[PDB]
Amino acid sequence: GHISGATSVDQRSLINSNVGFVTMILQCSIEMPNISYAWKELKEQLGEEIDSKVKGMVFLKGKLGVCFDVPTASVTEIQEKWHDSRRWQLSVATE
Repeated sequence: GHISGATSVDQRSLINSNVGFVTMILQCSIEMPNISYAWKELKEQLGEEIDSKVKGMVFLKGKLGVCFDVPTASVTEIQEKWHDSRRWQLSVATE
């Protein structure tokens, strides 16, 4: 077991990345010919009232994923309010 990698060797201000927004990463084992594929899965597990609370979701490479930005407060909501699934997995940004 190991989990690290949340820091750099550079800083500008006394909140370089600490709070604001953080991107998340979506993985599927199906082609997403539309973006609704991802949204419906989140809306199944976070409850349907999630679409006031995201920014411009964009398509990952392969077309077998998407990514989007949420506020850091809600970044920490989602991964407690998610259970990894039989095809869908969720990931979070490094910064």
